[PDB]
Amino acid sequence: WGQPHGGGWGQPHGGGWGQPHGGGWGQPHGGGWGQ
Repeated sequence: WGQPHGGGWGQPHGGGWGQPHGGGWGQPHGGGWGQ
């Protein structure tokens, strides 16, 4: 198992954390960005 002992573990507090909400963030969508 992996249930919390006091209050959650690695789950978000106000909606995700460092993950994309629509698809991505800084990563390239078609081909690179400003590298």
